[PDB]
Amino acid sequence: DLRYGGLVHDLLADSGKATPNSDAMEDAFGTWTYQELLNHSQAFSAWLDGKGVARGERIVVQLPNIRQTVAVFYGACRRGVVFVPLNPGMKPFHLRSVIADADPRLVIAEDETAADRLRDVTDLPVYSIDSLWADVERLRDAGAGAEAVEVSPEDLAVLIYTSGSTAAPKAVACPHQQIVFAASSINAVLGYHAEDIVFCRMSVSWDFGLYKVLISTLTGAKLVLAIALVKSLRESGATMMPIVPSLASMLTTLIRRDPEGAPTLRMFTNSAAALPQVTIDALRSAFPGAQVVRMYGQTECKRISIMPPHLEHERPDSVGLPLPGTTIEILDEDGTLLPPGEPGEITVTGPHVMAGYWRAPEITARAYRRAMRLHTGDYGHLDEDGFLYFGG
Repeated sequence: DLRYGGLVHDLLADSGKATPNSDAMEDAFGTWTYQELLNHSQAFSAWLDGKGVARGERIVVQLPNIRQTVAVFYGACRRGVVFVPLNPGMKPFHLRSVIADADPRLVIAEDETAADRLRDVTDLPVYSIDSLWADVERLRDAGAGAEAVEVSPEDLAVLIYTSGSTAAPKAVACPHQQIVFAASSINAVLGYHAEDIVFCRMSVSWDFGLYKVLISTLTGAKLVLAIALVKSLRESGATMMPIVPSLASMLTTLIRRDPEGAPTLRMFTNSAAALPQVTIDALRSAFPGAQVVRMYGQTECKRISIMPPHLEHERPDSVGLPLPGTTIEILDEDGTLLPPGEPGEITVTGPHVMAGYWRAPEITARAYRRAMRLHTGDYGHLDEDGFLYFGG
């Protein structure tokens, strides 16, 4: 089940052929089937071609959770163009630094006001998503962009900026194969399937939401890009919901106000940060059919460990087992393998370890070593069974 040597947009091409008429993406404004998503992705690729954006070049994209952004992502992958997603709400000087570090060919904004703000901070061409969507639709109607082009599994597909306002710009450089591999590996543990409906309140510009786009696409599921939270869940038929502590507490607070519940929910997946016992309990009480799944990871390799769903009640202090096909080792000060029970630096090896930081060899050399071993700067230990824990 694990995917090696893969290309990101092949996930879309596969599902576009296998299930063209299932629903792939719903946002506030409408729904696309897998066929529609592929059509618009191809059209967006022809637009890139029309603008002369070539293999290996970057585009910076600052867009909300809408179908168009997923088409931008895939259409760019299909041309070997590098997707550099940004959160709305960044401050001017922060934008200037990140954009210049990304060094793109062009910039896509949410609307004209946002595009004017972006023009203050770069001289590159900035395009409103609405304006340029008119062209993409014409291109779609003409059947443009169906042509494949040479893209290597080793080509960069995404830059994920992890640096805050107060930091030097720093992005993880993510090639196609690692991305596909990590999506297949996460999914081998979590088991999304074609009949799932994924309710995603997370931004698809954060790798958390991005991989919900990938994993839905890998498996044929439907992704729903989102106070009336409980109703939305129930009425969408939501089965899988990625969460963060803050979103989980809000959900348990809201559910008391709504005794109709959301019985279709079968799994909550938590990355980001420790979910406290009380929230866990409250979720299970409100959705007794739903598993509450712990995970740990960093952007530098997408994800490190997942507690298998069937073991959700066990080893409360663990953040789970390594992703299938990957290795976690605990190293001493001198870089030597520690035995079980012993505290050390959590290190990681495998086909998910990303390519380093974009154009920052020095900083990369200190995290990525020998590179093939990621040193996380987190400390913890493994038990005999291979489960991961923090500290000693």
